[PDB]
Amino acid sequence: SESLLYGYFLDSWLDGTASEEMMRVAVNAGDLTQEEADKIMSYPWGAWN
Amino acid sequence: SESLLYGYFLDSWLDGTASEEMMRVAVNAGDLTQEEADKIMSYPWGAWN
Amino acid sequence: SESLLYGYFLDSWLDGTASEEMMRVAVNAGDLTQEEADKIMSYPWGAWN
Amino acid sequence: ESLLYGYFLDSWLDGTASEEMMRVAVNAGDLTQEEADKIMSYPWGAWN
Amino acid sequence: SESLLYGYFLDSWLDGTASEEMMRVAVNAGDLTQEEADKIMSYPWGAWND
Amino acid sequence: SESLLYGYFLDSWLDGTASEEMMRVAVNAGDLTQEEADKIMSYPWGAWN
Repeated sequence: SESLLYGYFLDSWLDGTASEEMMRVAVNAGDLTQEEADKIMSYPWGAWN
Repeated sequence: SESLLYGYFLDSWLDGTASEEMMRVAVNAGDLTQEEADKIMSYPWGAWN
Repeated sequence: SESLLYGYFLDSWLDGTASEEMMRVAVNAGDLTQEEADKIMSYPWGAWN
Repeated sequence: ESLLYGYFLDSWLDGTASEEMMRVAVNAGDLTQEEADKIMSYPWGAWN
Repeated sequence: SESLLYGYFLDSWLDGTASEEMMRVAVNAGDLTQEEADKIMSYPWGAWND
Repeated sequence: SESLLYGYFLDSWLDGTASEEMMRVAVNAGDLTQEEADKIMSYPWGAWN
């Protein structure tokens, strides 16, 4: 049920490599659900940068 | 059985990148249970350094 | 389900290491389906940089 | 075998983990005492 | 199904660390099938060196 | 089909970090079988250099 790349995209958001645009591209591609993208974006951007 | 990101968050607690505030964000997102966050926080913060 | 190297090739595209010619080689090798190569290339190349 | 066996073995081999840390891991339930003793049978910091 | 170290050896070929010498060792050891070694070698050797 | 740490020890042998001694300690601990240790040692040590 959880997307295979959830951890991958969460980590990219945490290190500030992924932008809001790239999270939307992932949702469009079906690599994340909108709910997962929203969950990831609730974390602080680049907190592990 | 344990959350997929348990090891991921334990490692960031041990390396001193994750704070208690980050642990709260992870629990709120549903990426850790409160019990797992409490377990992680029983380890010495920044021990690896 | 998904090809084992989907994440591996997506990451290489995102970090700008993989080119469209490399994606063709991966499809030819059978390590990606054409659908997965098309999905990866829809992401914007090099976006991690 | 505990999920973090490999993770703690690696930390012992690169010399980041101490015996005190291995005890904290066992107390947390992330390693069994048997696994902690197995890890400690390896040379500490060998990877260096 | 797929050998566990397929991705590992493909990455070593792309980064130029592996040559057919390594591919032969892995096949002999049973860490790769000949078909997988052949698939890996169809990629450009050392393409991801940098 | 094989020990969980097979790949981990093979990579350490190929990286040149692991020695023959280390491989025998892994067999002793039961983290590698003697067959796996022998298989790993058939590879060129430190090849990734």
